[PDB]
Amino acid sequence: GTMYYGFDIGGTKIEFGAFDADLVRVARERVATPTESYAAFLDAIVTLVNNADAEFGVKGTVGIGIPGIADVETGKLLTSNIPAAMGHTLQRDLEERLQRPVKIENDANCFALSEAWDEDLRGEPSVLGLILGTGVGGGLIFNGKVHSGRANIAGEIGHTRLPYDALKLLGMENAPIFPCGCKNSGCIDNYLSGRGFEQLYDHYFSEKLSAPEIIAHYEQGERRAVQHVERFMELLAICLANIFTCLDPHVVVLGGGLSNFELIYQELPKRLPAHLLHVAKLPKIIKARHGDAGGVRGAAFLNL
Amino acid sequence: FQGTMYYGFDIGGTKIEFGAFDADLVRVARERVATPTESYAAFLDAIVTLVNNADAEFGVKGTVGIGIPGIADVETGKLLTSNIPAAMGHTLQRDLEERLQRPVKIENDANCFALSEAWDEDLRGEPSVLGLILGTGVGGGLIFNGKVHSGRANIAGEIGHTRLPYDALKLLGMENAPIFPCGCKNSGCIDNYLSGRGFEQLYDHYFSEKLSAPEIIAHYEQGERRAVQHVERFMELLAICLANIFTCLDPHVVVLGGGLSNFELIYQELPKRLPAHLLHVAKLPKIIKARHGDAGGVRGAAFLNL
Ligand SMILES: Nc1ncnc2c1ncn2[C@@H]1O[C@H](COP(=O)(O)OP(=O)(O)O)[C@@H](O)[C@H]1O
Ligand SMILES: Nc1ncnc2c1ncn2[C@@H]1O[C@H](COP(=O)(O)OP(=O)(O)O)[C@@H](O)[C@H]1O
Ligand SMILES: CC(=O)N[C@@H]1[C@@H](O)[C@H](O)[C@@H](CO)O[C@@H]1O
Ligand SMILES: CC(=O)N[C@@H]1[C@@H](O)[C@H](O)[C@@H](CO)O[C@@H]1O
Ligand SMILES: [K+]
Ligand SMILES: [K+]
Ligand SMILES: [Zn+2]
Ligand SMILES: [Zn+2]
Ligand SMILES: [Zn+2]
Repeated sequence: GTMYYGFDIGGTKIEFGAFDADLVRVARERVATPTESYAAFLDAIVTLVNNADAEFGVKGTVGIGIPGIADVETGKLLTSNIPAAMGHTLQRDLEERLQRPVKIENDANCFALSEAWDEDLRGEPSVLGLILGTGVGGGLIFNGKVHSGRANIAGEIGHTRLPYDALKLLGMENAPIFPCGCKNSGCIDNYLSGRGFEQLYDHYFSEKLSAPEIIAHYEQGERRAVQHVERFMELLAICLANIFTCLDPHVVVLGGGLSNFELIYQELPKRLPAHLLHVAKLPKIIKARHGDAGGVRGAAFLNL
Repeated sequence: FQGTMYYGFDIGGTKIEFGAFDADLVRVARERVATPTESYAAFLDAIVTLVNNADAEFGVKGTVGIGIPGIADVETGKLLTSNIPAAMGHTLQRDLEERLQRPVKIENDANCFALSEAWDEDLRGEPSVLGLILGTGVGGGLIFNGKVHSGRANIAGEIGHTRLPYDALKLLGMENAPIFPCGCKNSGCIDNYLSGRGFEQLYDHYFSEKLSAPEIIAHYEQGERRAVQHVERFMELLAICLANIFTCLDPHVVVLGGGLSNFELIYQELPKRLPAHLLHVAKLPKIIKARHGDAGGVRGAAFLNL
């Protein structure tokens, strides 16, 4: 008999949801992520909670999915695509402002948790939730339970470096080596995300187009976009084949902005086998069943 | 009467190790034979003989669990085992079930190792354990909340067949880096770099002499120039590659097994070198040498049948 709030915080947008005691979604809000000012970042979150509390006449529970890691010892955030939040004790800061406990979990973990709880995936021995947004994130579920890892880093596939076969595709010593918000270089976060898709286009063609614009040019059969999409589909297959040789997930669920690129679901099953072991069988690869809400739902229900 | 007996096999490229464990799980037999490398019939014979002999010795029909490098196809049961040429492409489980007239369980070697190591009372309650074999190849066994994740197609933990990451290539000279062919038929898999065999191949690549890992390590201990250069390069390469793996898996405990796990310097150097390549907020896992020595494979295989 509560109200449960969830936040799904990404590099560019914050999604907010409120769910009643029967878990029905009764609020839905979206705001831009403040990426520069930490004060503005906190304000955005606090406003949404306060507004919802005023609307429903309650003090809602607060679960937040963050695009990054709260240090397991200090609580300070590493959010590679949110400069504003870097180094701050988000949980503590919010508990102060909102005068109640706050649970923080990684965004991809929340997404994976929600998607794995779907009746269709109940009973699957493993599920990998993959977010391809401003960054690349993974949530690892084994027998229905999240593996969050020794230091809340499990599933941080975005901060693994391009594998040799991917570098080969991109031209080896001539490959674009993109800087990462984690301060490393060549992290796949900057290649397979919708942002990375854009950066790869710009690197090869010297024009700053959005992912939806490139995809639209692709749909028209425009030469540069067709070349870009071929390169990207192969890069995606190579990188995910490496990850699947380590993790071998039963089901892979894709979320984030770039998960709306329908071609991915056609091309991945065709391109993965060449890069997997000979006896590998493909995982079930599906688009998010909860649309754009799995992160919010996962976050909200941390307080269940 | 003897009671229930559990047999385990650790099948390697050169030798087959057998163990029989009684109902109290005490090891009461230990046998080692050459791995038949050509004839599959000879391979099966070696295994069947050990089971039959042990059965005759103890007056029982023991359960049979087998650890082997490579993968039994999840659909066909055919083995993908590049390092066991005799068994490649064969339905080992079915063939043995016919010969031995009882069920046979087949598991990956690194999975067996991880299962045995994680069952230790001190690890049994850890939220995750990664068993890593550094031997002729590089293999991983992934345990989450005390249960092995064997994966969609029995491939979970095949970290040896992931390709060198960019930061590792950079260390090795990028377009001038040695790109070793792999038994899986890919190129640049870490199986051929971080294993004891890989350690040797890297030495040979840079120095053109085919020394064994123990020879190189002994030269290193004497401060010989080439070995010192090799070991520095290798320690950094190992840290880079494992940092990539740990950023994906973030294991609570990592247990090292296989021949190269005997190189003690690894346990000193990894904690020093990993942080630079991990995320800023990463905390190191507990990194330990195998608590069961060279026996975790046999024990893990035997106890598949517990
Ligand atoms: N329908 C779409 N098709 C393809 N790419 C999209 C689509 N919507 C958003 N994107 C891209 O996804 C990225 C943004 O990721 P998203 O998950 O929306 O949020 P966040 O920035 O919070 O991670 C951008 O590259 C954006 O252009
Ligand atoms: N004590 C040791 N110190 C260092 N390396 C070792 C040691 N013993 C074996 N090795 C190396 O480990 C590799 C052998 O792998 P091992 O685990 O013995 O068998 P398998 O071939 O079944 O994996 C070889 O490179 C060997 O030289
Ligand atoms: C260290 C870091 O910032 N990682 C985040 C990751 O947690 C998140 O899941 C992903 C997608 O939003 O983007 C980033 O890679
Ligand atoms: C595909 C293949 O042969 N992989 C094996 C792996 O199963 C084993 O665990 C590892 C260590 O023995 O060596 C190889 O990497
Ligand atoms: K994660
Ligand atoms: K394995
Ligand atoms: Zn990074
Ligand atoms: Zn390989
Ligand atoms: Zn010598």
